[PDB]
Amino acid sequence: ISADQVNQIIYNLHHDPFEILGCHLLEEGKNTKKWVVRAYLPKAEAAWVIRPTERKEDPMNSVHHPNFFECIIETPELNHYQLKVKEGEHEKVIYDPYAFSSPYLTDEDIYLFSEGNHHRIYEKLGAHVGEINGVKGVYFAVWAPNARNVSVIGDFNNWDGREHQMRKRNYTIWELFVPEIGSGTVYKYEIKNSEGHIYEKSDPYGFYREVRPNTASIVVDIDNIYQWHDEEWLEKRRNSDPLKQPVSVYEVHLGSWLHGSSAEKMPLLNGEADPVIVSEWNPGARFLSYYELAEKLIPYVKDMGYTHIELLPIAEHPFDGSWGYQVTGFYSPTSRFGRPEDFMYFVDKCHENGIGVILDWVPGHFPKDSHGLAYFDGTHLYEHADPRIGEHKEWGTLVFNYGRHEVRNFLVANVLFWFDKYHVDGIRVDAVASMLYRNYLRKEGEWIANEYGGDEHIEAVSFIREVNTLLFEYFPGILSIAEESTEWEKVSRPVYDGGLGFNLKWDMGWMHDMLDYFNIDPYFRQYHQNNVTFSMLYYYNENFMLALSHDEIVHGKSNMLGKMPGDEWQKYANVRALFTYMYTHPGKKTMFMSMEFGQWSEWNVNGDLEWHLLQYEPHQQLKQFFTDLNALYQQEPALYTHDFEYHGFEWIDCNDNTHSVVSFLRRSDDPNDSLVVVCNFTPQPHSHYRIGVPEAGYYVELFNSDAKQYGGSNMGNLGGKWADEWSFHNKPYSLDLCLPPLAVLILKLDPTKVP
Ligand SMILES: OC[C@H]1O[C@H](O[C@H]2[C@H](O)[C@@H](O)[C@@H](O[C@H]3[C@H](O)[C@@H](O)[C@@H](O[C@H]4[C@H](O)[C@@H](O)[C@@H](O[C@H]5[C@H](O)[C@@H](O)[C@@H](O[C@H]6[C@H](O)[C@@H](O)[C@@H](O[C@H]7[C@H](O)[C@@H](O)[C@@H](O)O[C@@H]7CO)O[C@@H]6CO)O[C@@H]5CO)O[C@@H]4CO)O[C@@H]3CO)O[C@@H]2CO)[C@H](O)[C@@H](O)[C@@H]1O
Ligand SMILES: OC[C@H]1O[C@H](O[C@H]2[C@H](O)[C@@H](O)[C@@H](O[C@H]3[C@H](O)[C@@H](O)[C@@H](O[C@H]4[C@H](O)[C@@H](O)[C@@H](O)O[C@@H]4CO)O[C@@H]3CO)O[C@@H]2CO)[C@H](O)[C@@H](O)[C@@H]1O
Ligand SMILES: OC[C@H]1O[C@H](O[C@H]2[C@H](O)[C@@H](O)[C@@H](O[C@H]3[C@H](O)[C@@H](O)[C@@H](O[C@H]4[C@H](O)[C@@H](O)[C@@H](O)O[C@@H]4CO)O[C@@H]3CO)O[C@@H]2CO)[C@H](O)[C@@H](O)[C@@H]1O
Ligand SMILES: OC[C@H]1O[C@H](O[C@H]2[C@H](O)[C@@H](O)[C@@H](O[C@H]3[C@H](O)[C@@H](O)[C@@H](O[C@H]4[C@H](O)[C@@H](O)[C@@H](O)O[C@@H]4CO)O[C@@H]3CO)O[C@@H]2CO)[C@H](O)[C@@H](O)[C@@H]1O
Ligand SMILES: OC[C@H]1O[C@H](O[C@H]2[C@H](O)[C@@H](O)[C@@H](O[C@H]3[C@H](O)[C@@H](O)[C@@H](O)O[C@@H]3CO)O[C@@H]2CO)[C@H](O)[C@@H](O)[C@@H]1O
Ligand SMILES: OC[C@H]1O[C@H](O[C@H]2[C@H](O)[C@@H](O)[C@@H](O[C@H]3[C@H](O)[C@@H](O)[C@@H](O)O[C@@H]3CO)O[C@@H]2CO)[C@H](O)[C@@H](O)[C@@H]1O
Ligand SMILES: [Mg+2]
Repeated sequence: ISADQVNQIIYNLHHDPFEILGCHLLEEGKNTKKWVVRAYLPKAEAAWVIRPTERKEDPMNSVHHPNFFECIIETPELNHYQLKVKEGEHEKVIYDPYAFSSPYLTDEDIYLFSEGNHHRIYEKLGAHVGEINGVKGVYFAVWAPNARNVSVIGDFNNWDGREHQMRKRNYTIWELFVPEIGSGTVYKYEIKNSEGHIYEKSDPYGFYREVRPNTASIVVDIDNIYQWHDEEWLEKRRNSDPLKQPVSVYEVHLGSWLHGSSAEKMPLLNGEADPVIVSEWNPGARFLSYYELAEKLIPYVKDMGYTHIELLPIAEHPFDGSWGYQVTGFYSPTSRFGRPEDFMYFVDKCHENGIGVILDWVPGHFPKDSHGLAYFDGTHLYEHADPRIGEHKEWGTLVFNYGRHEVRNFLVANVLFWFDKYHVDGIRVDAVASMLYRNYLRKEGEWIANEYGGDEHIEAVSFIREVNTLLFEYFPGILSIAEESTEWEKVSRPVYDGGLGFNLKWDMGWMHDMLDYFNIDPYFRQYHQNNVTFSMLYYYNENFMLALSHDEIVHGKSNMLGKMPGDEWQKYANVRALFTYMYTHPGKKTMFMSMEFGQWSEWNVNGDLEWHLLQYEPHQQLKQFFTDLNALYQQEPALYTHDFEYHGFEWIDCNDNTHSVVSFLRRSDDPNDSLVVVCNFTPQPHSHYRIGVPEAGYYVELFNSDAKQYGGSNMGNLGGKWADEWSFHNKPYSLDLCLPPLAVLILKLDPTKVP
């Protein structure tokens, strides 16, 4: 380009910067094409064009001005890129602000979508504020290839669509531009199918929705409602390996953590809305907004010391009792708790306080509700038409057709959507088996095999691989967590090694061993020592997340205290011993709200947590316990650097089943960070109990779950102990310990202590 064209951009004289900025074709070769990307990045010294799906990166060069950049790239198609922008010591990675010159669908958009490869389809499908023919308005577009007609109905035409009939393009997508309406417009699509029957649909790609049970979509100007402050958090995430960090997750259902009074409005970020009553049976209570949750949940979690919050599904969902797992509005955060900008604020505030956000994401099915995706255009559009692969009959839901390109694209782009517009740090996918198996909860004769005669749902496996491949490429450093309950291999290994591509998997076997173990009367635990140690046999086949989740404190399973045998003191002691063991055992950590303060009753999604219990000392002490355990977790590298390497763990001894005692080492990069952990899983203390240790010195008591400030009886080693030169458990040195009752000790050699 010429210096005069550059100067016209720099001094804001240019008539249309899209002519020059963004991506433009320079020429066609035989097998490839040559493109230029340009950007004006005031305050950037350097920049790069990332092609994350091709694994390439190209530097940009300054041209005529130090902040005007150009990059020439040869490739057949330049559809998927990002800009990396360096301003002083900081980098950010963004989509090109000049990627799309128009609000309407181009031929390229339609072609990529038809192939299932439009990573940003939600920039053009749904409803967006823009300008067409010189007039400001909203562009609507919806995929519905077998509809006979579609119209936009809404507040602006009194729900009569006759003069807002949409125009069909390439036999596949309906569009319409409506002048002079803007954000806040309430609308649906009125679809006529092949039979002539008329229905009303929420926008599949809608960005906001009325409060359940109403279902009209609402137009949002999603790039102009919130200003973020988390560049530094995002840069740090992109540059780190989250597998080598502490990850302690507080799992939360937003609708039932804490309620407010329905006698007042719900405050929002600079505004307010009517209260959303939690149910007709409990009309005095309302949900808290995302804004109120940012003000109360976030400091509560920060002060507990968790590194992440994991949310049960916040995509829009019509029925409270699904807990979120039956979604019909995939592209909108639930209006139960306010507006999209309120949830953006929530995320931004987590990031400011050093907390990541993991979303439960539900690509596995969707319910039949008629406002939603079902039978969308009068055909089996989103769901497979054959109920043997297209319905989960036991659940009453429909299963997406993962092999259909536009359906795959709906979901692939959806996962990217949450990382792009809402800045989240990970996803967790529930019930992955339900997607992977063609015979899932289906009896003989009621499913069919894949094309090779197997049970593998080939299209689902392929979809899942694509999700994880693209997620990590576009947003490196995130968490992608699977719960998969049948022994499928390599769930949390790279797609290039034959894996499904997650980086963490819930260790469901471990959860069952532990909760079955601690439920057994302590005298009988000697017959079940294997529960304590079995999971370390297959542990290195995946990267495990140790999760004690919501699903384990409902439906008559009891909350944590209630699972435990004995009197009140022993119930608390068992909870502390179990969780000290969970936090010292290899793997990342997840626990669910209410577990951290000893709620007696099961989680009940129609009320909120029993916060009044925190008036009383026992509950306060257990909460302090978790507060201190989380701090210890972040402070001791051997609890997190080598979770997934042999070096990070070794049993010292586990043959004392008779006393239900086990002991082990944790290690990190530095040998002086090594820990010794000793567990006593009966209420019988032991007085001069020897444990081998690998070196001489003074082993400081870092943590003792029987300390009185945790509710314990206060037995212990008085702060530490000198090792003896007394071979034991095949080790040259040994500690002669007091083992407190129903308790775990964590010890660390201080090699600078003087004898
Ligand atoms: O994560 C929470 C928290 O955990 C740790 O802190 C805990 C401790 O783990 C826990 O034991 C306790 O320690 C407090 C203690 O309560 C305070 O009284 C004080 O301890 C004093 C002690 O009072 C002084 O006497 C002095 O101790 C001498 C001791 O008098 C002397 O006899 C000898 O002891 C040896 C003893 O003779 C042996 O028989 C044996 O003793 C065993 C018994 O065999 C056993 O049957 C059972 O009853 O317990 C005895 C204790 O092991 O071995 C003894 C060697 O240990 O030598 C000692 C050497 O001093 O000194 C200390 C002053 O240090 O302070 C301690 C330390 O705080 O409560 C705390 C908190 O609840 C962790 O330290 C902390 O960081 C964490 O926050
Ligand atoms: O109006 C003229 C034509 O209309 C009719 O064809 C329709 C079908 O009824 C629609 O359902 C649709 O079909 C698309 C489909 O939507 C799309 O996903 C893609 O299908 C792929 C699939 O994703 C992939 O997994 C694999 O199985 O291959 C499939 C076939 O390519 O493409 C379909 C075909 O276009 O759209 C058309 C057009 O509206 C009518 O049946 C035609 O005979 C008629 O000419
Ligand atoms: O000198 C004090 C004693 O030190 C050691 O006693 C231990 C027990 O061995 C441990 O099991 C534990 O005791 C728990 C006990 O397991 C539990 O059931 C509960 O018992 C209380 C009960 O809550 C209370 O309401 C009332 O019934 O009295 C019971 C007191 O026994 O709580 C106990 C702890 O408070 O810890 C103690 C103290 O460390 C040692 O083994 C004893 O020989 C010694 O006497
Ligand atoms: O009470 C007086 C005695 O107390 C002390 O003995 C303790 C040990 O210090 C503890 O380590 C433990 O002993 C365990 C041992 O740790 C464990 O490995 C297992 O020992 C098996 C062994 O693994 C196996 O190879 C084989 O050789 O048999 C061993 C004996 O069965 O189980 C042991 C406990 O049964 O607990 C004892 C107390 O029971 C002190 O050291 C004693 O000298 C003292 O008399
Ligand atoms: O104050 C007027 C009115 O506002 C609210 O009703 C709105 C609905 O919540 C909203 O869904 C929409 O209803 C349309 C349906 O979505 C559509 O499928 C079809 O059946 O037409 C409806 C419009 O007639 O609009 C209504 C009206 O704004 C509030 O909930 C009402 O009770 C209230 O009276
Ligand atoms: O080096 C082999 C192995 O050593 C350690 O594994 C021990 C287990 O952790 C422990 O549970 C036990 O395994 C037995 C099971 O408990 C039982 O249910 C059944 O399947 O038999 C198992 C056969 O041993 O003992 C093993 C072997 O010591 C360590 O934890 C591993 O990481 C390590 O690879
Ligand atoms: Mg309540």
